[PDB]
Parts: sequence; structure tokens; C-alpha cells
Amino acid sequence: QIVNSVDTMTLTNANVSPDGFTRAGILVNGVHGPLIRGGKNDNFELNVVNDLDNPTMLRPTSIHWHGLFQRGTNWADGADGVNQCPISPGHAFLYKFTPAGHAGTFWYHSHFGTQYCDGLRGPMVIYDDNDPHAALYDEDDENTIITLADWYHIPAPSIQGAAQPDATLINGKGRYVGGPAAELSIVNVEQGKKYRMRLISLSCDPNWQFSIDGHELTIIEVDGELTEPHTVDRLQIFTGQRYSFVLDANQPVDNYWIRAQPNKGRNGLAGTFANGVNSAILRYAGAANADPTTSANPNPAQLNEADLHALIDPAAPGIPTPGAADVNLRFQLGFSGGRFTINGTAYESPSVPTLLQIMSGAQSANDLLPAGSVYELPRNQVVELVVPAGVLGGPHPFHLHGHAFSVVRSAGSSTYNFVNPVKRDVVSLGVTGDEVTIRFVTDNPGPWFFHCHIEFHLMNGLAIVFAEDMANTVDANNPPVEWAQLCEIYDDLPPEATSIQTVV
Ligand SMILES: *[C@@H]1O[C@H](CO)[C@@H](O)[C@H](O)[C@H]1NC(C)=O
Ligand SMILES: [Cu+2]
Ligand SMILES: [Cu+2]
Ligand SMILES: [Cu+2]
Ligand SMILES: [O]
Repeated sequence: QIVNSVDTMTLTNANVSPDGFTRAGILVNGVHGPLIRGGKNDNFELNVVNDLDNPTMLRPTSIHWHGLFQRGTNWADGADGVNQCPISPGHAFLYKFTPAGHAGTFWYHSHFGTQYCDGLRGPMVIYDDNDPHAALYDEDDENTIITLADWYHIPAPSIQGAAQPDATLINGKGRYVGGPAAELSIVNVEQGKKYRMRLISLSCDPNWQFSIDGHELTIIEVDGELTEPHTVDRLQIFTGQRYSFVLDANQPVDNYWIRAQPNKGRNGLAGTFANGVNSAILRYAGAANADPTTSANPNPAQLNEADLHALIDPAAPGIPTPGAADVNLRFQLGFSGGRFTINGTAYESPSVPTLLQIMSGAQSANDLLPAGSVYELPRNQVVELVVPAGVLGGPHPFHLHGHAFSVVRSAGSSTYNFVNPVKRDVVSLGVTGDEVTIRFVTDNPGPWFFHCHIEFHLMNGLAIVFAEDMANTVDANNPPVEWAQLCEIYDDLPPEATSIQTVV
């Protein structure tokens, strides 16, 4: 089912069984993660009605529209503690924004705690009526979207120890090791046509190696940013990254396995495809309703992010020399006292959201809470951030709210590209020795989150806040009166309203 650009999103709890194990989950308009779609100039008005009442998972909510820059609408960006206070059970909040010409493949997810891990997440596609790559494919619709999701048999708040997915969900469906032969997702194609497949990771943690038996993947988009066409057999996708790839249905009519192998999971999930776990079906019209019997490519050409190149306005901003940006920041990641830190500080959410602190009179980073996690950025300048990998629990996929950035230096590469680098909004920091360097221009007044997108790391402190262009933040953003009321309502909630019932 589909949600339109002006619509209501009613959030409820119900039982779900995407892998044949039934447990309670979170539904949006009676559907597990429905598609949100519109056009690049639409004005979105999304009324989010929080009717959640199951105490085994988070009830208060906050929706993030991942990849949208939210210029002038920082109050609708959805990171609780930064842009808003949570929407409380029994209440509604109207988000109003526009893509402002930015087309691409995105996704929406709750930004509150680990609630998105329990299913409050889904694909969001913004179509371009002038798409630059329209000559490259014939079909692009609700049937060419492929979402990847990690799924747990117990509610996220009850996970004890290091999280390990029970299953990989492809378009909401999949199987777990030792589980029943639950229905697999089918992606239908016709021999001779070309399809713009939109691949989205909805993950709370695991990354996947994705490939389709017998077919190549011609990448033409990354994280809502178009690239020169670049063909590969297999790619590694991290939390919240998106790729559009042209699928050329040029093989014999047949059933082909679609494969998404996780880096971790219960009972051997990471190492097998046995019984159709970690799988979906690519079916050519005319093939029987049966399982594929194909096999993966033994020696795949692997996607390397430094091979991706931006199609439009390719050059990285600023002087084309490492360290020659207007503002040059280097962050030191750490893990101390059971908490991740950045430059010695572990992120903890303030009781007054940064945007509300700024609207209330804060004039500089020194006045903002929490102390040690907030970095001020000047207006209209070129920034270069460097975030060396090394810290445990990686690879850590960092994301920046409010901006897309050029990746002048990717993981696994020791070279810099200022002429043509891919532009994206979620980047892997790699492994020990890597020095991922990104660039962006500070053209979007407001407080924006910068943090690891593995939700278990975010909740243990791996986050910082950029207070960008503080002098123009009040003029640029003008939240509705309901926005400021969220905090009053939420601070007044009774203890039974936010209490988490654990399960074993
Ligand atoms: C943080 O710490 C590193 C290591 O001391 C230092 O080199 C870097 O300049 C610091 N970054 C910020 C933004 O303070
Ligand atoms: Cu996200
Ligand atoms: Cu991380
Ligand atoms: Cu975020
Ligand atoms: O996020």
C-alpha cells in the first residue's frame, strides 16, 4: 500500500510474521513499511498520528526523512533531541516540507531510540520528471523497489547482548535458519526490458553483499545523487545507503536468486543461503512459479566506492588540496567505559532540543547543550571533515543530516578525488588505516545530526551535533506553533505512558 505526498500516517501495533515467526510490530496505515512517493516539486503534508499502545517497544515517535535536506524546514528533520521532541502516544504531528527539486531514492524511519528496528521504516521515492538517465531504462515504478531489512524475533528494547538478526527481509519477506518455508518476495521482469531497480537498506546494523544471479548491476544513482553509469556484479550496502541500478533483463527466461548476505546473524545466517534464507526471486515472465536453481558468480567484480563518479556538478567544493577547506575538522573516535566517544565525549540527548535552544536565545556553541558534543559551523563556507577508522565495532557508516557531501577520499583508498567524487549521505569509515574525508558547503542554517547509523552505536554515544549558521537559523526556519508544544506535552507524560515492558 502507498502513502501520497499529502496524507495521514497512522501508527499502530499489530502482529506481524514476515519470516513465518509471528511477533508484535509497528504498522503504518495497516501495512508494514508502506512506500511514500511523490514528485520533486511536491509540497508534502504528512500528518503522523501516533496510536501506538504496545509497551514492549518504544511508543513515543519521531520520523526522519532520510536524504531530504530540509532547507528552511529544520523543524521537520525528525531527530529527537536535535530538531524536535518526540510525538507522544495519543497525539498527532503534521510534518510539512518539500524536496525542492531534489529527486532520488530515499527512506523514512523513526529516529527515536531503536524503534525503527521494530519496523517503523519504509521506502520513499521522489521521481524526476526531467530525469537525466531516463534513456537508460524502460520501467521505474513501485515494482522496481528492493528494500533490505534486518529482523529480530524479539522487540528491540528486550535485546540482551550484541544484536544478531534472525532474518534478512527482502521487500518485507524472508526466512530464518531452521524456520518454516515462508513466502519469498518475487521481483517480476520481462525479457528485453531494462529496469531502474531502487535498492534501499533499511538496516539498524548489518550491511549486506547484494547480487543477482546471472545479471550485472549498472549503478546510476547513490543516496539520491546521480552518477555516471558504473556496472558491477556485487556491492556491499551499509545502513541506510541507497543505490539505483539498471537491470537489463537480457538472460534466458527463468527464475534467478536475488541474494543479500548479512555480515552477522543468528544460527549461521551470515554464512548460508540454504533453504532460501537471505534470498528473493527474480522471475522472468514465462518462467514457472518455482524456486530458482541458479548459482552466484564465483568471481564477482565488486563495487569500490572510489570508482563511483558524480554526474551533475561533479567537482568537490573548495580548493582541490587536502586540508585546504575553509573549515577543517578531524574527529577522533573512541570507545571508553562501555560508551563510544568523539573527541572524548559520549553523546547524550539534551532535555531541550537544539533547535528549541537556538530559538530561545542561544547565540553560540558555548550556550548549547550538551556540552562537548556541539560544533558550530559558519555560513556559506567549505567544510572538510576527516574521520579515521580504527574504533571497534566497525565498519561504522556515518550519516549527515541536512546535506549530501562529496567523498573526496573513500575507505580502502589512499587517493583523493576533487574533480569527480561520488556525492552521498551515508559513508562507511572503513577499517584501521582508512582516512575517509568528506566535503560540503554550509548553506543550510540549523542544527544537524552527524552520527553512526548503526542504531546500537548511536544509542551508546557515537554522535555529534553541528549548529550550522546560528545567526540565520531563526529567520530561515519557522516552525508551526504545534512544533514547540511537542516538548510541553512530552515532558508532562505519566510514567505508564513511556514505560518499556521487557520480554524474555
Ligand atoms: C579532536 O581530537 C583530535 C586528537 O586530539 C584533534 O587532533 C582534533 O583537532 C580534535 N577535533 C576537534 C573538532 O576538536
Ligand atoms: Cu536514516
Ligand atoms: Cu558504528
Ligand atoms: Cu540520523
Ligand atoms: O538517521
